[PDB]
Amino acid sequence: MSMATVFTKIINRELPGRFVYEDDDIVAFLTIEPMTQGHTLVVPRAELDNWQDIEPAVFARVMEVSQLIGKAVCKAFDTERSGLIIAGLEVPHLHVHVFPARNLSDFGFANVDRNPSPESLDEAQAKIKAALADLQS
Amino acid sequence: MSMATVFTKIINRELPGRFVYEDDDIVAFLTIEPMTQGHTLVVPRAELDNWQDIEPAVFARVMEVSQLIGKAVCKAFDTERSGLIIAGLEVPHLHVHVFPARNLSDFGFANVDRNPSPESLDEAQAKIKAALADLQS
Repeated sequence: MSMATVFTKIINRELPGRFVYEDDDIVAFLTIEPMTQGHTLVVPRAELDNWQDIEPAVFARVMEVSQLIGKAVCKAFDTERSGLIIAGLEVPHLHVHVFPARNLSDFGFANVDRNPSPESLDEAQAKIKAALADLQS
Repeated sequence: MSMATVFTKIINRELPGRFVYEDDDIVAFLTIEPMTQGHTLVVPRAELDNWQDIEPAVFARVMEVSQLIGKAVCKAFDTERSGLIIAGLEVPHLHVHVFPARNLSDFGFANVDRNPSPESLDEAQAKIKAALADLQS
């Protein structure tokens, strides 16, 4: 089960995922390898890749939803700042990493939690959904 | 000298900087602590911070220039992918990190080039500016 395989099964709902947001064009769900608790992936529903080469308006939409998720994770986990990363070296489907940021070491793929507890993910999901409801009202 | 002080000196041309792009609203220049050669900072001229709170249209403009820079560093350094990071924990002025990316270990702050050679900066500036000329034609 490579990361790309699990990722595609989540977006296709063949494997369970912890979603926090969905649009006609964009979904967002918790990663199972979080850099910090609340680490969310913002994902176009269509298969896209190579962020810098994507149509500007399409990328703008993804980054705008990413802003909403960034506000939500800051509110949910009481942080002043949210980190944002685009890498794409593990999964060739565009996805924006958005997470509460506290330490410079939070930005780094080597330090991810490869085995987050189920309650920690449940709580991240519930807190982000609660913050989004506040922000979208 | 703090990273914030050095950043403000570079943007105000009080330290020599390797600028690669400017328009009426945004500049881009090589960081002097690069994660990889060609690591560029995309920066609004206005005093803005906290990417997730920026007016959506203003952020979209920063993101569009970030895409242009991402195209340019991939071409200039012959890498398939560009990394993109927004952190903000060291400098409280919005700036987007855009850099050619070959390995997950490139991402983050554990191993930056803290005194890069002038030759490496000059060559990166040259190659990025040459790539930009074709891209925006």
